[PDB]
This record gives sequence, C-alpha cells and structure tokens, in this order.
Amino acid sequence: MQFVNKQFNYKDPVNGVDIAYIKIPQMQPVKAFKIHNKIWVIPERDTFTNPEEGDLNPPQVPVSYYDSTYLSTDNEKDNYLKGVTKLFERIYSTDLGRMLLTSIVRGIPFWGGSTIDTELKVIDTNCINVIQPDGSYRSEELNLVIIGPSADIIQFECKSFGHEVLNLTRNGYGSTQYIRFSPDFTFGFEESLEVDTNPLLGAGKFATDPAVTLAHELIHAGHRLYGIAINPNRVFKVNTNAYYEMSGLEVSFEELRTFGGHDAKFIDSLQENEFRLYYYNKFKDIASTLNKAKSIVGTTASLQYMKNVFKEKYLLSEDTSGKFSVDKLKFDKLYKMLTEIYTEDNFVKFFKVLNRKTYLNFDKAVFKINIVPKVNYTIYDGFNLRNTNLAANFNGQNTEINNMNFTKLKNFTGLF
Repeated sequence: MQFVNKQFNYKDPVNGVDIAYIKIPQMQPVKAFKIHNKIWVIPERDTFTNPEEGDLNPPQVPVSYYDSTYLSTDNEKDNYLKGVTKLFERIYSTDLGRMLLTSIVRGIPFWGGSTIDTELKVIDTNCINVIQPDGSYRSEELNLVIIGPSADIIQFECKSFGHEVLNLTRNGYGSTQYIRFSPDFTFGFEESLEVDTNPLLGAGKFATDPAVTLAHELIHAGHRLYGIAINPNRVFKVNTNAYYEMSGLEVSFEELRTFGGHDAKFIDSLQENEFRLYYYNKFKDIASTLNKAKSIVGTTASLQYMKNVFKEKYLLSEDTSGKFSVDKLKFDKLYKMLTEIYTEDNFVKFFKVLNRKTYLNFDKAVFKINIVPKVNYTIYDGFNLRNTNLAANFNGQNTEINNMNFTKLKNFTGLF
C-alpha cells in the first residue's frame, strides 16, 4: 500500500488541489505537489524560508557544496519529485517508517493562535496559500513540506516559522516543518570506525543511503511537530574524540537523540528525566488550553472535531463532560516512541544498509547520484539490488564496486 498515490510528473497540469501554485507564509508563487494528506513537495531551491538566505551563491566550510544552477530545470524538478517520492515509499515500506509517517500525519500543529482563552484558532504560519482555479488564494493547513536546499546544497535540515511569543517546536504545539533536502546527492563515509571518526583519513568508500538521510530529517520533523524538540542550546561539549576537542565541537542533544544508539546515551538519565517532565508539562498546558476553549474561530472545522484531532495527536484522556487530561503512562509511551523508537540507528536496521555508526564522525565526500532509475535504486533494496552483484556486503553502497552510481564532487578529508 503506497504512501504516495500519484506518480506526479513535474509538467502535469495544475489543478489547484494537489498540483498547485502556492505561497508560503514577498515571493512569487511556486509549483507544488501534495503527495499525501498534510504533506507537500516544492521542487525548488529554498530561497524563501529565511530572508537572509535569498540567493544561491557561496558566502566555504569543508562539508558544503555549491551550485547555483542545481534544481533550476524542469527535468531536474521532475527527477527531484520522483526521487523524493521513491524515498517516501522506501521509508513507508518498513514497519518503522510507516509508524513514523503515521505519527507525522497525525501531528497537526496545535491551534494555539488565539489570545482569547475561550476561543480556539489556527496559527497562519502552519498553512500555505494555494491558488485556486479562479486565481484566488485559499489557506490550507499542512504538517510537512519537502523543499530543495538553499545555497549549500548538502545542508539538509528541518526548519519552521516561529511565533512572536510561543516556542512552537518546544512547547508541545508543533509547527509546519520545512525540510531542506535533495535526493540527488549523498555523503561518503568509511567502514572502519577509527577511520570514519578521524578527520585526516578516508576518501568515502561507502555511500549513505538517502532514505536514511530523509528519515533522519523526518525524525526531527516528528519531534518538532509534537513540540518536543530539545532546545539547540543544550549541547554535548564533546569530549570523546580528540579531534572534536581540538576544535571545540559541540553537538546538540537533539541531534544525538535523533541518531539514537550509543549517541543518545550521552544525554544522561537526569537530563532525560528533566526533558520528559518538561514536555509532560507542555502537554498539560495544551489540555488546559483546550478545556478553556468554548468556541472555535473560522468556519472550516468544528470545535468538537479539532478537540478530537488534538486528543488523538497527544493521546489525551477525555471524560464524559468533555474535559481533557494527560495520562502520564500514555505520555511516556508516546514521548518514547517519538524519541527512542524513531531514530537513525533503528532505520539502518530496517533498511539493512551500511551507515555511519555515530553522528560524531567526519564526513568524507559528497557524491552526485541518481536514484530515479530502477536499475540504480529501488524502494525495496536501495542501491543493494537483489539477485545481482550489489546484493551482498552492501556492494551497492560501495562506491568503488558500484562506481557507475556515484560521481565524487568534493573530498572533505584534508579540509577540516
């Protein structure tokens, strides 16, 4: 059962519904594709979300790649759409990916826009403006947008619009997430840990499966949609890699969490418990706010429907009178799902790929790839195609054996 019911072509005609020109919250409209309920793809470079990041030229840090022309042509946009779609299908074909994507679709950003306690209202920056067939705009709520990268092509990241006083990614509310991502490039890493974590060694023999990379960003998006991301000011001042220490490199707890495995264990039990309590408190604030709302703002959804949406998102308890409360057992279960079950390391296990063993490494290279052709990459096997030489030993990821699938654009080793 597929996650994306239409195999869109970039040149398919607009219909104002799932193929439309849109604006995000001056810009010109951009052509976008609704691949699933609450999820859109915009095959454009992101010159929109951040005013200080309005062009595509270099300002270069070792791990960066610039090409102002990437993702400018219709064929590239067609391949971007197809590649992103394939990666969603690869994710969804795993039990873990289906779980994550279900959580994402259910994670409607909270209707926290009212400054009148007795009214419940959407936040406008959790919507896009869609051009209808008559040329006028309508507002559509959504959870997730996949967009092309900004100037640095390989700076993938999950970001979102803020609110003037609310901290939407950290107060339980959540916000629509924009993931800067490309399926057209991937990183090289080294198979020996002592090489991978050394900035002076290795050329990047193995290629990361982009499905893992997209999953990583989706995991961030899950955290942010549920308003449980850890403040990026909470960091591990890394003291387990001499090279990290020499450069003072700090890694956010949020990244370590998302990677999972042993990386997540650098967050100690006391800090885990602190965050769990902090976010529990946020879910309690949400239940209280829902209970104060006696009317909805707008005409599109009933108060009782939206209260049900948020009951299902946050797994709230509802008494007969209609009062919500947070069950600490269900909260802990959901919080654990989002933070410990949905991890990069767990995805690696479901995809049966080779991958970096830790976030605390040094990237070796970037490669240009093309995952669209089935002769190159499949939903079911990634690069490691069954019943071929590429099936065994992650040979499909081995850039020296499957060399036709990778062209090295830049070496990072030596530049750190």
